Amino acid sequence: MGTPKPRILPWLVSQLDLGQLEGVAWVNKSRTRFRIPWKHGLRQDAQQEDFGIFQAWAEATGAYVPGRDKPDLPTWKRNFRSALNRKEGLRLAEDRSKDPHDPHKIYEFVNS
Amino acid sequence: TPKPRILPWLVSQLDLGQLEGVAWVNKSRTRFRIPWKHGLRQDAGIFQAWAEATGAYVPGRDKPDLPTWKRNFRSALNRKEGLRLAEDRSKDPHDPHKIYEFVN
Amino acid sequence: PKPRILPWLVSQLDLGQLEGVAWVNKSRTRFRIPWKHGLRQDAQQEDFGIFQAWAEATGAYVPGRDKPDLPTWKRNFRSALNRKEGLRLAEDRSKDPHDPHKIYEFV
Amino acid sequence: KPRILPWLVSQLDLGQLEGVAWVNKSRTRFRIPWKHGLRGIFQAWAEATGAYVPGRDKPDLPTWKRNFRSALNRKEGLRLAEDRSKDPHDPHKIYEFV
DNA sequence: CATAGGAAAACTGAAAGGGAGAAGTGAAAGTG
DNA sequence: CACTTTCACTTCTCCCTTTCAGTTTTCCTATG
Repeated sequence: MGTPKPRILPWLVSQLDLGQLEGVAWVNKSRTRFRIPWKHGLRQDAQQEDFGIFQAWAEATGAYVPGRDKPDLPTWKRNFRSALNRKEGLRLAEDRSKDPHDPHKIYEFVNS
Repeated sequence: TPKPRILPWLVSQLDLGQLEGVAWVNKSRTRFRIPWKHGLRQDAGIFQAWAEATGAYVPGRDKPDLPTWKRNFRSALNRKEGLRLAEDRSKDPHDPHKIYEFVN
Repeated sequence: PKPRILPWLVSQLDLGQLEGVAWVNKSRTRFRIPWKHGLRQDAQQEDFGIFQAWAEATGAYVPGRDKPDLPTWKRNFRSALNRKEGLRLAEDRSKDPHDPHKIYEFV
Repeated sequence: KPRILPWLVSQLDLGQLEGVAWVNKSRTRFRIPWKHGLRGIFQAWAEATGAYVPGRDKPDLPTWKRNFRSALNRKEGLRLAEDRSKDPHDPHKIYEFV
């Protein structure tokens, strides 16, 4: 099925409802707020799949093909943040990215 | 009954005021505005009504086609001596419209 | 009706009235266009020279009727060249610190 | 929002920051005092950008020094010409516009 | 212990930059 | 006539990405 580029919010809601990425989850019964893992790239404990969502999105649009392009976790993170930053209907609700243990951010759908 | 002519039909729809944003724009009623929102806009007239008046569109029978309604309306108006396009505000993000004037 | 952008361009290159808008070969088929990034702290009106000249040619921009919108000028100049048979972008140096420009060729 | 280098030439030409000076004639070389403060042009910068508002914020002179050294670090056409931050007497560093 | 200092590189918001491609246009052929 | 469609273009909206110009974090060693 000749897919059009998915749009970031519809796509991401998928990822939330389906729960297949570790630490990317709805955080409440009403499915209104959600968490995103958000570890800093200079951290020594950091890997690839630390930040799956950023990579996942770079791949959902065709921007990064594993093995064709050089991996660039900084660029993925910044594209994702950037895309969501433009979205009426969405806000950054809680920045816990400097946490030494479960660094993440919480976002919240806001009804128009 | 026969086909309406665009100019008297147009005048009649401006008079009746049943179409939102379609209105005389001065006191002497020789200038007027037509809503002119660009079709690629999510939030997306008289264009349709003229398609309905002329038999070019029947709801049910036809697939809607705002682009062709707008194009036909515009080209029909371009031809008319005695009517000029006075102002193009079709890009404005709040009330995209154009302003015509009956002249002679 | 709107001018076509490619004949207007040759005309503009020949007149040679815009800084860094030039033929860069003898046969006049290769030309350069300045392309500095708007966000650069040394940017102004004539950093968008052919872009404005083009918005004025098509009547989009009337200095005094309209407010400058250089991203839109640049947007529409680039869009008008965007997939044009007969022109290709030979070289993107819009990123150069020194003289950001792009090189285009007639094909 | 002020740009660091135009801003810095403007602090140097104005000469009203203790120990921050043109050290040259062609005005292309300059000093900035660099004491290991462990018991100001760095705060000047932090206030100029809104990073620090005295009263709203906890004073943080190491961060201010950090942000200021890191900004200058990124500018092409500025060079650290002499590091005398480890001189016992007048701890300072010398930069040079190139 | 404690904090301050460094360079390198990751990070950030705001705004410019980009591309795809549907829809926009006037002039003039076409339609009955 | 009296519009409607075709042709040969340009440009606009959607919907993100990337640059700009610093700013922070990391992971350390030095200093107090």
